[PDB]
Amino acid sequence: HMNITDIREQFPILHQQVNGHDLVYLDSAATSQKPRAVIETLDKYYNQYNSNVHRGVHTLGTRATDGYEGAREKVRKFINAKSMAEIIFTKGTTTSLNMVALSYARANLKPGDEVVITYMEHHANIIPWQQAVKATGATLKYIPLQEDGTISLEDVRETVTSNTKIVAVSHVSNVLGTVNPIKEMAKIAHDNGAVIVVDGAQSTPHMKIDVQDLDCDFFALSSHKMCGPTGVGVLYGKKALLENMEPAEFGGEMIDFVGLYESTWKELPWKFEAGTPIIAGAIGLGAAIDFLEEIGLDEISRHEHKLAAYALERFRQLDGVTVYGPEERAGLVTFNLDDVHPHDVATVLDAEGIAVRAGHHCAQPLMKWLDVTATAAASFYLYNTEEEIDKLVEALQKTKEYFTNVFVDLEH
Amino acid sequence: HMNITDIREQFPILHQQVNGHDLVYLDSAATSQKPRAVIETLDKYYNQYNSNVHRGVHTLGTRATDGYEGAREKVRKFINAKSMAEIIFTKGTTTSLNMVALSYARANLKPGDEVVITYMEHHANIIPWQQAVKATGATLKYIPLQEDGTISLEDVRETVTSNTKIVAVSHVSNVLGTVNPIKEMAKIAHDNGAVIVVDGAQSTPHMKIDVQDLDCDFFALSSHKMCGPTGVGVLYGKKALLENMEPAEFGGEMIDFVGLYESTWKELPWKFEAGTPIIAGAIGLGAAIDFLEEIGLDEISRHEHKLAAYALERFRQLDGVTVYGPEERAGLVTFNLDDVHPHDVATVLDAEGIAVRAGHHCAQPLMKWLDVTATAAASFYLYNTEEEIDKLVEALQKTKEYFTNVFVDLEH
Ligand SMILES: Cc1ncc(COP(=O)(O)O)c(CN)c1O
Ligand SMILES: Cc1ncc(COP(=O)(O)O)c(CN)c1O
Repeated sequence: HMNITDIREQFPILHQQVNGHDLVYLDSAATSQKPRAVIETLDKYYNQYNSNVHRGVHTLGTRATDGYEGAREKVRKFINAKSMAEIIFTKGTTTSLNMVALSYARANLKPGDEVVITYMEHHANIIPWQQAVKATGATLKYIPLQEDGTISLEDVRETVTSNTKIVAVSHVSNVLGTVNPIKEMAKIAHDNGAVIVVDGAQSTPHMKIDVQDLDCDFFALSSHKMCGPTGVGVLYGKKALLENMEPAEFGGEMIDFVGLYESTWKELPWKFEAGTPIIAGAIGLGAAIDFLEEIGLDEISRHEHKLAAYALERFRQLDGVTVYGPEERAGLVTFNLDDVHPHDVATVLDAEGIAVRAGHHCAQPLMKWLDVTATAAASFYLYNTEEEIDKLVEALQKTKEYFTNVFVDLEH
Repeated sequence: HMNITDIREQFPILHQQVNGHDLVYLDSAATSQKPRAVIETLDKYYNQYNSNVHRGVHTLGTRATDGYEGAREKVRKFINAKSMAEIIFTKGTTTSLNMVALSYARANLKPGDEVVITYMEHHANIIPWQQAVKATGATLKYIPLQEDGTISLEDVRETVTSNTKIVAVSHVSNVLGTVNPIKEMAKIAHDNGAVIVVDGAQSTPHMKIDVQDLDCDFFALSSHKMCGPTGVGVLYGKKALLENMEPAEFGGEMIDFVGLYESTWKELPWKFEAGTPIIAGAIGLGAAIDFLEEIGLDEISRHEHKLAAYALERFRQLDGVTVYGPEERAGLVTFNLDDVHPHDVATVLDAEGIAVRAGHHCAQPLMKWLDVTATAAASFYLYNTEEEIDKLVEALQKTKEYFTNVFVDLEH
């Protein structure tokens, strides 16, 4: 029940040519495009009510504050948190995950404790844990993957022990398209006395998030992936855990009393927001949320399911293409052409107007698991169409034809 | 030689009324306004070439990358650094100062080492040092102020000893208007074997920065104070120091190899930029720099000197007003009306259209030093005029008249 033509009309950037062809943007997992509602929200902020926030002593100051804290409430309702105290604005999912690793992990890990992650994790959800286990002499472990790149709950029960303090796992893999059984993993973590930390950078833009239903302890997302400004994200954490964490960063705005040598902190959420905050970006993230909610996340999810089933079908009609990951998936396809390096694939597609990704996708352990150096990836969003998937598979067909010809021509 | 009318024409936000009066924005030390060149830079980015950066595999990706790294070069030239490797984009001065406290201070401080700051420092340049000395068992010391809120170099030579590892000091105080003798303090620090860390949040918008001439080891600034987007700042550090610091944050983008348990880092500057970066914000900061450079920082500085000398004169014509700090100053005046709380002052000014600040200005140790709870502050920028300073002092006169009347009327 969504109109794709009307949705595409709201995204100015879509209406242009690259190299003579109509742009075909299939790289939303790398970053999403913004509708006018979001860009005009930033314009209006800078044109009319920019001022510093949380003073409320002059009119613009009050309007800026109302917009910024108003956006916090919009985030709270968007992921179904209980309280704005549980919503911290950060620079992005990466920073959010680093805050947990710093303030939670490095304060609660002793030799013998385990942090458990998975082989499919983006680097954002790997490196902070490597550093934290190293600083504390704890142990890092990995939940194995099944043959189709999904996670077995039995493997989770086996990897997670009563020494596990943290489970950290992706909601949705940007590479495999896997949707992980987050809710069941939260119960397992909790049964062993662990917290679960969810990397929700790739789920939040594309499907309904309910932190009450997932019962996740921490949940991280990035504005830039969900039609919102760059430079902003959210750390959600259960209020009782956030209350016992020390700040990751220190400065003005996040203090209550400052003496010469000692300071006390503001209450949540401001405790974790040091310094002048990301005012225009958070307000534009609020606009992005109003925009996605007015279309409906279920509708968005339904659209992407239809794009992904269509793409999987049309890829299986191509000879000499491998697709990675399961059948039931988020709106993306990572793949390789036999004998064409994915970098060349992406380069040739760009000559056809088509924007994809090639490389390790910040998942180098997953690439080794897949037994490859690199792959190509197309990812979908609410502005993409089946016609665009046709152009993609038609271009892959011609790419295959072209590279096979060059080779035969170079058989001189 | 700058035209203020033509400069004001470029700032849409200035042209409105608040409470029936023309807006008089005198709160640029809290945050600056943006010209069209900056707002349209963000529009054009989101309307035409938003994409993820540092892949350069498709056309928009390449344009986004060229804009983002192009902005890095603009920052480098703007502060006269030697290399883009010395320019890290961060969330703001606060984050920048926290990075030094985390990666430099907490790795190089042992019991017996001193970190030396001053009583005039913003919280951003206090709390990170409090935490770092506490984590390492080092010692925090404070350079005293003279009676006019300036720093004596003799006091610096006395506070800084051969156990001092870090001197951290404001370039320009947001409260006193003091311009600190940064260059001479760098020599003293260096003679004792210390590094100097400069908080340049309040200097960078308003006067020419030359990190070669200052010989500062680290220098921090915020976009939002200098006509640029919120949410972005810079950490400059001498390349040889940055090369020996570990990252403050870990994740994708800032790695080279990721194994299961160990990782290696990118070269500078990317080593310190974890995760998708502040793409649109950094590009708009580049626009802000082109805009300020086209007016000329010396011209901006000259204008503010004339506003500040005018304001100091016209304040001294008011009865029962105290102004804090020295005669030679940056473009701002912090003050109190005898017997009117600064909060009431700022509230009454807003009813006249006039936007100032009241409170501790994130300098609680300085407020105790001044022997007050709070003050009011007006701050100037390149769009402000002497007519606006007249309205301010006329309004302070009427505020004084009004509060004195209420009191006499309440002498019933
Ligand atoms: C002197 C000074 N130092 C530090 C800061 C903190 O900068 P930010 O809030 O942009 O991180 C400010 C901000 N008004 C400042 O004026
Ligand atoms: C699954 C996943 N996790 C983490 C990240 C890192 O997010 P950011 O770069 O926005 O910090 C991404 C970003 N593409 C992602 O897709």
